[PDB]
Amino acid sequence: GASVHKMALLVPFRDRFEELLQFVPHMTAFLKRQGVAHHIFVLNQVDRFRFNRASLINVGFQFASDVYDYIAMHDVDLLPLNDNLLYEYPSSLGPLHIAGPKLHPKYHYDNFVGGILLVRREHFKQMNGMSNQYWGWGLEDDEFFVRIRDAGLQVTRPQNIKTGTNDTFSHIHNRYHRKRDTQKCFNQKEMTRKRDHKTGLDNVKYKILKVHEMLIDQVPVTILNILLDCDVNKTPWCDCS
Ligand SMILES: O=c1ccn([C@@H]2O[C@H](COP(=O)(O)OP(=O)(O)O)[C@@H](O)[C@H]2O)c(=O)[nH]1
Ligand SMILES: [Mn+2]
Repeated sequence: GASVHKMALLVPFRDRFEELLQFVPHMTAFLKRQGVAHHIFVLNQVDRFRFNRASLINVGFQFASDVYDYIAMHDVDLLPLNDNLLYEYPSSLGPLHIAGPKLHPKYHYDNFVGGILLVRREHFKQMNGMSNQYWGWGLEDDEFFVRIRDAGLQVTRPQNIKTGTNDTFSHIHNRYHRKRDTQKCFNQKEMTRKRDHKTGLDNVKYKILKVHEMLIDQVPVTILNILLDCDVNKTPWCDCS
């Protein structure tokens, strides 16, 4: 009756249904080939504020059952094309970053931890998850990198991968079709550039309005409809309208 690690695949989501239909069969087959037990949670942001990838991931982490002993923060549009990218339980060193800057098609800087990042449950809890202050594109992953170093942890990446930035992942994301929300308002630039010791997993404010059970060509996926709250006295750049 051997125990096996189980991965909660946490997919930040808003208006990406076409991407989702490609994601689910691709990831299900890819993970089955390497024997990784897992479940996909689509973290569907249904408030009207700007997209907040990091807070959705905090909510996903809270919701997912304790049976999942590690999470994969996973963009819905970024699909691994190399079976040697192992989505395995991370070591004691810290998070396992699958979409490394030598492998990612777009981002190539040393401490990039975006795209696909696998974290043990206990490490994520020790770090108080991710900051809640990042509304709109950018920076939430870089702040989480500092959280990793501040916890005395390190990032590990796949070794001896022979593919490179052109052929390790498919990133089907056209910048005019899916526009990156890079607006700034109020003092967003100056506030989001600073390390956030005040927010995270323990104080993300939200309601899950509905949980949907979906099957896509027989593959079960959970949809969380997440209503994020924004405190405009703290982060008014949740809405630049
Ligand atoms: O309006 C949005 C913005 C982003 N995302 C999710 O957030 C991920 C990261 O965003 P993006 O693709 O814009 O980042 P980049 O391609 O710059 O890494 C996407 O793949 C989606 O999973 C989404 O679902 N809706
Ligand atoms: Mn993308």
